[PDB]
Amino acid sequence: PPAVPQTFQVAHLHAPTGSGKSTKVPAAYAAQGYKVLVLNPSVAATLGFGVYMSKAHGIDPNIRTGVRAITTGGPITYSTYGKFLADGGCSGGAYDIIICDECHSTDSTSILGIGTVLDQAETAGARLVVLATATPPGSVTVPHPNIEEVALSNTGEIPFYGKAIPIEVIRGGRHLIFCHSKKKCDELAAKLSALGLNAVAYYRGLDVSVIPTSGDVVVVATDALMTGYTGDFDSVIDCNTCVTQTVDFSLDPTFTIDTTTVPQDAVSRSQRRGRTGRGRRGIYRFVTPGERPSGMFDSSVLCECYDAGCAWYELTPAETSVRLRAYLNTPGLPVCQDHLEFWESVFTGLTHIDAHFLSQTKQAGDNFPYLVAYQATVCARAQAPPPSWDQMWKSLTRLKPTLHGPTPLLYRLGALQNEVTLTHPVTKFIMACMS
Amino acid sequence: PPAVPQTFQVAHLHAPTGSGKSTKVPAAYAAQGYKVLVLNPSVAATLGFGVYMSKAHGIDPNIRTGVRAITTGGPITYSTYGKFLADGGCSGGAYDIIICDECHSTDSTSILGIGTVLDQAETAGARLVVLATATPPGSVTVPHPNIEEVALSNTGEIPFYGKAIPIEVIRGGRHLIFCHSKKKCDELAAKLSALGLNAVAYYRGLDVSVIPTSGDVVVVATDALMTGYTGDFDSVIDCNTCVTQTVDFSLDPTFTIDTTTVPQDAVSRSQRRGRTGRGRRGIYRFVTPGERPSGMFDSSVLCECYDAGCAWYELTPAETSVRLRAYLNTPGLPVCQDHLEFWESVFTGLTHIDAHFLSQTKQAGDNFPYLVAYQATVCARAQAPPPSWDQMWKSLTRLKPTLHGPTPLLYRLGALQNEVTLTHPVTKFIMACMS
Repeated sequence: PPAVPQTFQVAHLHAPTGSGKSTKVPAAYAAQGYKVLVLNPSVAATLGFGVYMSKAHGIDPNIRTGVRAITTGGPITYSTYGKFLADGGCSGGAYDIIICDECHSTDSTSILGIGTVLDQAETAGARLVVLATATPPGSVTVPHPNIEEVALSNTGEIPFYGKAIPIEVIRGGRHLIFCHSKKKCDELAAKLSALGLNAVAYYRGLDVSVIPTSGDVVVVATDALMTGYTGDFDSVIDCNTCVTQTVDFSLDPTFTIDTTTVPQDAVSRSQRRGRTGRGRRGIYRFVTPGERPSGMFDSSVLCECYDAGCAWYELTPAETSVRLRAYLNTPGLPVCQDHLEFWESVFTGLTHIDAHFLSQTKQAGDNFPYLVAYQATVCARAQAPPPSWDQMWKSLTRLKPTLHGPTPLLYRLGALQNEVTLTHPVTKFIMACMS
Repeated sequence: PPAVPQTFQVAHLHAPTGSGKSTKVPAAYAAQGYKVLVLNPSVAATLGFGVYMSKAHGIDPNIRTGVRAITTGGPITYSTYGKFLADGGCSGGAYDIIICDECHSTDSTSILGIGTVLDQAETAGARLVVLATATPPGSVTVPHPNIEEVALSNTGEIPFYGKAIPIEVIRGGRHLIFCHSKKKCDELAAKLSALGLNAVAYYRGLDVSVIPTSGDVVVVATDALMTGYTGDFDSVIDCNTCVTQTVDFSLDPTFTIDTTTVPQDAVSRSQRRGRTGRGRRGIYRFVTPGERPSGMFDSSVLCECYDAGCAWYELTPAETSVRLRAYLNTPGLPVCQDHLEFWESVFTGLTHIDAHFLSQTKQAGDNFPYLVAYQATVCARAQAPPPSWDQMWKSLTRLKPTLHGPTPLLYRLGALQNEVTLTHPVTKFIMACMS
């Protein structure tokens, strides 16, 4: 375990999940006289750390999540990145060590949360910052000893993502097919069922009950099937793609943030293939050979950080920018395009949001409550209608009649159905930010 | 992979389960021109090998189990040890290589099946015999990176096998306690439930449904909980014992074969502890520190081999003895006391069994159909009653009224309730065999 410098250092730590990096390492530091803060992306994990420490080691840590903060007075504190951020980052002289667990995490809260530690830790009196992860950036899918990988060809009856699955390969036994969209699943399952196979689609919503615990079955699922479920699969056929939130600078008039099918990750190909080979030999068929390493993320994620600093943490775009610059400036972490100045300038021209609309979108929990609450604000002041009436724009429901005219489009979040103008003063500010 | 000698050799092979030792190794041998026979203890595994080979490699092996034998003409044949034995062992010039998979298996059929290959393989024209296993004899439980081991003390409220479980350690979260007997489970669960915990007993019979997939729960199970079930356990408390079939030369009048609680195995302690530490850090509490290595078996298992040669395979005790002597004479396999001459002599004096009683016990599928069918034979001829009326002695049901007198005890298989004599001519033959 990295030693505490006399001044301040940023160390990396790569160890398996559950091997002690988030419990026993911190317990040893404490035994040394240090006050330790361990940050993690999930509340279940965090809560889980507190259960282990006190029953295996007799240590009752302070546990801080967005629901409650539990303080016992222990020199170790487990917190969520979001709670950490909500708590305003580093508090002078509180900790000597700060372990940023799952530092490879590409969700906005982890990124901003880590950029924050990096930026504020030394000033706060911290002598050591640990970047702990079991999935280092740039990781690739490596060969698996219990699994045979066979490339799908164009030879097969069932067509599948440009390639084809020969029927004999799935008629008989328990197989799992990974489709990128719930509709694809519905389409393939009905196609296989039609052909004579026991085929069931699965995704977010249904219950695992839908999968027979035994008997030949051909599951056609999305990543909604937790890698923990798994029911004796002789093979796994992967489409090798997934849908992700992406930003497009489409100049229509500004940028677009939507969900798009993108080539899969080393972490995705490994997790999907990982459902075979347990207890016996498995088979993995794919459409394309691995290519994308882990640890890369979309600029739209940077947009999410500014939105979150604006909507939840009381940070001006410049403050967010410094926190994020510290992250982008620390090596060994996931990477993205350097779009800081751009997103900063944008959020900067988004003045005078309606705090009632903002308070509304936050509470609903959907993505980009700021950008959503801000398009609504612009819509109301112009008695214009929202881009559409998707539940995304429901903060503007109580006034649909009041609203008429084209929509004054600032940017495109998801799909638009109403007519639109691109002359609003703010649409132009952002257009001017574009590039 | 071991190379085929010009004459004949016995090689060992230690590789993980599913790593290719039972599929890809054989596929390479075949590609070399060899005819390969792969023997395995389970029909599911065997059938499983045939599914993999043909869908991953295009090889349709001959698959032989006790239900049916499927022949395609492939140079690879997967068979069960029992079917192999039923088939009469090695057939001259059939195979060049014979892989005895799961060679560490201590069930009678595996042992006799392997002793048979060893004894007959070279004569049959086989140039190589492979002893493949992923659990080599003498194996010990090694430290686990994701699991913390904490020894139970005498301090705790809940008493447990001479030691004690402190309640705080299991009140809250998901725990699993391994009890050695279904009644122990019933007793502890009711004890914990009484104390205020969500505690459910589990064993052979009930349905896993009885375990809540979520919520604090304290499962008190026996090894009936397949290591595949596992439902997010923060800890595992192991009693460190198990019940096993053992022979006792109790001289009352002869020997006794019963189920008895014996210190656990390295394979048992590893499998039980293995239910924590998945996806996170686990805790394992035990009553005693590991001690018994894998690969040792009871002499009663040798009795089972003679019984099986007598009841199923048409082998005289001397023939069984030579097959078993080959096994006991090959190093790198599980071990037992050298009790060959003893069990041979015994089964040797068991002449003229009633083939109707024998045919009856075989069909029922219980243990020692020969020894059971032989005590019955002795009982009927003496119009005496069976040791008891446990379903064990049901071949003698259709005549309970006809039967009266003390039971003429040859040996004790399980429990006896009827009165008994020890003067029968065969009881004495066996007494004379004793030592």
